[PDB]
Amino acid sequence: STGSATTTPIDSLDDAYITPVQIGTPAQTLNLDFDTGSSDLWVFSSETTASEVDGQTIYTPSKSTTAKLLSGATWSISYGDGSSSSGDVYTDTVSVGGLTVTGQAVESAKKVSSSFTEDSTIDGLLGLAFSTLNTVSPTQQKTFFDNAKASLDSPVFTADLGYHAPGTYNFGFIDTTAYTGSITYTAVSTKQGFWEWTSTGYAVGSGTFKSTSIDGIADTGTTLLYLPATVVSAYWAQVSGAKSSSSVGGYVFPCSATLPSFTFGVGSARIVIPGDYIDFGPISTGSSSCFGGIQSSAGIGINIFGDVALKAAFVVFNGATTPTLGFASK
Repeated sequence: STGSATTTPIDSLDDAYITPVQIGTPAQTLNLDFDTGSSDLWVFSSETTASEVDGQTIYTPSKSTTAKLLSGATWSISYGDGSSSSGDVYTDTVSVGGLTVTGQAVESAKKVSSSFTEDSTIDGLLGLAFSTLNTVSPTQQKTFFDNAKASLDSPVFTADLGYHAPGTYNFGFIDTTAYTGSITYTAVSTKQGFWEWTSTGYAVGSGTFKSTSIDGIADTGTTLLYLPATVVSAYWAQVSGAKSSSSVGGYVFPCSATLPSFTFGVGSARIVIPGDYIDFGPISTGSSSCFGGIQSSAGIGINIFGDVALKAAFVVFNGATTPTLGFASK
């Protein structure tokens, strides 16, 4: 089997991407944030504290003839941005782009933190990291991809995120029309539960490539590119007036600037992020200070190849017995 679904930016900055997901019988379609940095499929629901729902579409398990309470199971997750959610668990039929999994754990939110409430466009998350990170207790649950894997034509999914435009998540096949050149595959460590890999270096603009190992994670659920402070300083030094602002929370730059590109290495291959992809717009409405899309990971503990980086590539998440990542230009 295969599936193919379009993923759409939630706003004009590509702050996140939403993908429609069919849950239950008859289908209830919710727009979920596909997140290769976590491993829970959780949704706003009829169980979510009413004051914490503000415009989201909710899953109502009592209206699904295939929903079953997973008795005793609870979940609770905290994300790198400080947001969180928790609740109980149903199993139900979940379909993405024509690919159906029966008995998928659908984690129903009883509580969500303010940032989720405040984002009316995201109805939940669909985790695509390794199932060892799933938070369901006392019986850990499998991701949608893990459940689908055996049925797929090939044990892979691909992320093809758009810049200020829709893109595609495919399951079970590699669309050879969706990228240019060849796909370069690179090793993955699953030891932390992530799609963790080592970039071979970087360049800023037309500058020379610096060969240096950068371990990090391919994370579709993180907006920006978070790299070591040395790398980030080298990038922003090429932008007149750019500075790290403690009060704003990262590098800002004059909105009048033209940003240089940023290249990252995948083996001997190179992925070029155009400068425009690094512009996240005014820090507040009407400001002439703009927020940068490349930020330091120094306070995180891990480097994160988030959407800024991934949207410059066609990315293969290869879930074979030994997982690997593939990157192609597009």
